[PDB]
Amino acid sequence: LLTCPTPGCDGSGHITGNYASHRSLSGCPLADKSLRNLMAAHSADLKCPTPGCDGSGHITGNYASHRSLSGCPRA
DNA sequence: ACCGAAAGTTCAC
DNA sequence: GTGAACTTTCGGT
Ligand SMILES: [Zn+2]
Ligand SMILES: [Zn+2]
Repeated sequence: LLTCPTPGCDGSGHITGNYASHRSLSGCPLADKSLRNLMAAHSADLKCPTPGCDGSGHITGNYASHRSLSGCPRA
């Protein structure tokens, strides 16, 4: 939806469940094949590339979604 | 060879 | 100025 163009999907999770970041032809967990639980060791960046930033909150604080040149309220 | 995930980037409000 | 959204490339299976 906000992340990927898929209305049913929300952008969180993945087809394989080995990640979280997805907004294109990556892995929309619609049907899936059942794989989540506690499956650790998954390299995904859900948030912005900024190490100091965590992705929460914006520079103006009027929004929350930021993962590029939008609004990191920190380093 | 095919499928999935991620980077960097770009358009609209 | 800020937020929000797309295409393409690389890596893994
Ligand atoms: Zn999706
Ligand atoms: Zn950040």
